[PDB]
Amino acid sequence: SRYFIEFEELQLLGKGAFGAVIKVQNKLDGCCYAVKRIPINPASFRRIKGEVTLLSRLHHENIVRYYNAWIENVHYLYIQMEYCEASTLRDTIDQGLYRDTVRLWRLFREILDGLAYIHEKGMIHRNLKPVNIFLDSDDHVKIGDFGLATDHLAFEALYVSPEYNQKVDLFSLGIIFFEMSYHPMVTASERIFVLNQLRDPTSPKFPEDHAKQKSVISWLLNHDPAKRPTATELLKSELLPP
Ligand SMILES: Nc1ncc(C#Cc2c(F)ccc(NS(=O)(=O)c3cc(Cl)cc(CO)c3Cl)c2F)cn1
Repeated sequence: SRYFIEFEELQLLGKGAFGAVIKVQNKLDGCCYAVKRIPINPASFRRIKGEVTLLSRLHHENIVRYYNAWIENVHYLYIQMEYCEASTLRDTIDQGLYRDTVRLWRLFREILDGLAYIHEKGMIHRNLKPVNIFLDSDDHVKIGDFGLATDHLAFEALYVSPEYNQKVDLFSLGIIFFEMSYHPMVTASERIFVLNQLRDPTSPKFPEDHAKQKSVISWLLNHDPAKRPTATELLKSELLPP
């Protein structure tokens, strides 16, 4: 009702393991929003209501803007967010991010910004990857899609680390940063093999074809989490623009 009464749908934006995200217009503002709708078994889910509570409270220029969350009668939970016009980092990676080194670095920064904020509120994303990082109409990172059935209090295989510790997201960032700083990997066999190589237990292994990027991703991907830098610690490293 509230969904259908007050919104019109425009485009399936994505489909999750749980339920979908629909780009919609609001009747009254006329504003486009993204809306996760999840089918829900009231009493089980208590996790979810938890992560809703937990995620509502996040405010950052590098998080997707929250708007509202409600339920409609037995079934569904809706979550209304900012609709980022430039889609995902994935799209941006696949259309030649490695080319623009200036842009590459800036975005990487914004992500770190986000992770720091998340980390200092005592929180972890865990489901971090380029499909889960969006881009506003001003081409700024908006991190999102935390995972509502996933605990985010600091107490799909390629982005996960070999291990609750903030170090997990910074591993993922190395995988991500690599892809940002690399040519689009046309083949699936390519994507998969190349990244399996970044995840070499003793030491990462890279393509044959960008020198500052190496040292960073090496730091980030360190198999021992204690030799990976904090979002701020790495924001402090001299290995950085602007
Ligand atoms: N282009 C484009 N594509 C997809 C989206 C999106 C989207 C979306 C969505 F529709 C619901 C939820 C989350 N993310 S969440 O992690 O579940 C979360 C939950 C709460 Cl309650 C609060 C916050 C931060 O306050 C977060 Cl991040 C979305 F990312 C936006 N643009």
